[PDB]
Amino acid sequence: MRFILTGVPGAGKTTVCNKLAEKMSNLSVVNYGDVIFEEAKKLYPSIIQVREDTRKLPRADYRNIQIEAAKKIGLITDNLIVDTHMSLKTPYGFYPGLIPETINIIQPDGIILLEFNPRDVIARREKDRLAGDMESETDILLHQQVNRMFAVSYSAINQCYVKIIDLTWPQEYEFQHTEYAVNKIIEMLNF
Amino acid sequence: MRFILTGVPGAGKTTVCNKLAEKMSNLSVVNYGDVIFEEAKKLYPSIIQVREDTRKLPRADYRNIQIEAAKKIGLITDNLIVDTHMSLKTPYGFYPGLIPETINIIQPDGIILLEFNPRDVIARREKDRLADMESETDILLHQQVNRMFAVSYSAINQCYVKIIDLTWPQEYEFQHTEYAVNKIIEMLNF
Amino acid sequence: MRFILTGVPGAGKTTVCNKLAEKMSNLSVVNYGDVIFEEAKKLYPSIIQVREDTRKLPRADYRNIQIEAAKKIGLITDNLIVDTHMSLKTPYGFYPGLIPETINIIQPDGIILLEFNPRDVIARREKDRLAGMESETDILLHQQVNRMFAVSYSAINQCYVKIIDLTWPQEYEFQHTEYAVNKIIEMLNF
Ligand SMILES: [Cl-]
Ligand SMILES: [Cl-]
Repeated sequence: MRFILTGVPGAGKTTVCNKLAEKMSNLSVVNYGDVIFEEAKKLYPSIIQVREDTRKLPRADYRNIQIEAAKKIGLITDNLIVDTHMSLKTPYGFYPGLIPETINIIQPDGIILLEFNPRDVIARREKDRLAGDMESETDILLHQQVNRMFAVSYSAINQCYVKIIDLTWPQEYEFQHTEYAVNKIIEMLNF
Repeated sequence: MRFILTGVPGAGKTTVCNKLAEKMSNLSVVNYGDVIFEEAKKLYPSIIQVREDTRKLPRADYRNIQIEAAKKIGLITDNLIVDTHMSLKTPYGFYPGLIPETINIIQPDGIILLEFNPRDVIARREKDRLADMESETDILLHQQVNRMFAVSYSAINQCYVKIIDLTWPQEYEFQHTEYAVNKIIEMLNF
Repeated sequence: MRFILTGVPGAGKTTVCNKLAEKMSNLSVVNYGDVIFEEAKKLYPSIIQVREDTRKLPRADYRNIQIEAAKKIGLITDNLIVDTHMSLKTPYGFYPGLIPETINIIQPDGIILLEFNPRDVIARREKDRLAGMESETDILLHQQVNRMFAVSYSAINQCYVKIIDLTWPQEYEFQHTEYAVNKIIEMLNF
């Protein structure tokens, strides 16, 4: 099965993706931004050295590279988990990480939204910052509801599932959010 | 005029449909799930005996059946009211009840959402059971999701979105149903 | 750059536009409705005299005029700010202000939503009425729907969505308008 996994940045989605790769066999865990970076270096070796360079390209070339990455993802395997972002916040507002072509190509069975509590997100982002912009509770609640609207739109267009995993409850022990999300996702795949 | 009527399950949408079919003339009402069941028995008698059997079909066959059902619905009359669901909850998440083909075929003038209070929905669902047990948060989510789905379908197909508020407390039983029927009629005979 | 500016009616969206047109160089601010009205009197003088007369035209004629106006707007300038409405309320429900052709023609970089507090909007509308009546909940709904419409357009046409918050209390009159103008300018000169 194929699921696009998303959440607000730095909340622990990458932790879940890396931890999913160990526990599931014949499951592909892949980060969309990374494939975009690789194909951008391949097609524009001259310009692209750091992964921030994808910002600078012309939007037509960047969209072409997004399509190429969607193709590379499209044939990988049977079980896929695509780690990307419904939307990223910029000075000009929110911008979608996916283009319609990406979904048409990957043909995902579903979209998964990891919804955390804003306090946990702030504390986790500061924890990771200390280990190596500071948004407010309201900024993050917004970001999450907007991710929700984006996924529902993508579902209405491509007829795929919308699965909202709740991780807003208080942690009884550190890393319980990650474990619960991993277990729900696994439970979901092997149904 | 043509309106797709939706709400969360077991909330009283079917009652409103029955009462509209009674009070309204020159308007024919239909249940999408029932037509899907009929065409599934028609095209696949081997498998389809109960209306839950549609689950077992390959998704390609089920989509073909939805297409055929939409064709008959679109032809059925001039004024329509189609009882369907914006989205249904499954172990894999929410899934839209409509596919784009259904809307392109029926070309509804609008979509109508009956939005209830979760407490009313819980009490009504248990009342009907006596004649899964979701929580207030589950139901608020489901309805907000119905909202997003309807607005998306509107942006794509350039159609109306009418949200009927029934979250206020009932002064007498069956006032929600009455108010909804009256608003829908008022809207139709404009 | 091209931004479609939206908000609920009579909340001060037009004031933000007028003050921006005053403050920004090489910036043209234009109202979609006004171009629609002008081309409607030009092309259909018989029916169109007051700007409400746009109501009476056939929806085909109204759409053709919308296309002609969107053509004119995209043609009209370099730096643009288009004053419109994500959605308008009608007896049949909410209906979107933009058509797909409008966006394809204008190719806006983004959408901007001025989101107010319902009390501020109501009080501002009564202020404007007295100078020459929805409920708080009606307006919260209208705005959540505006939001959903903008997000849908965003997914379909890959444009920005900027939500400017004006629901805090005004410490002095015209602070909402001033803050919005400043945020938008800061955004433009990035
Ligand atoms: Cl019902
Ligand atoms: Cl205004």
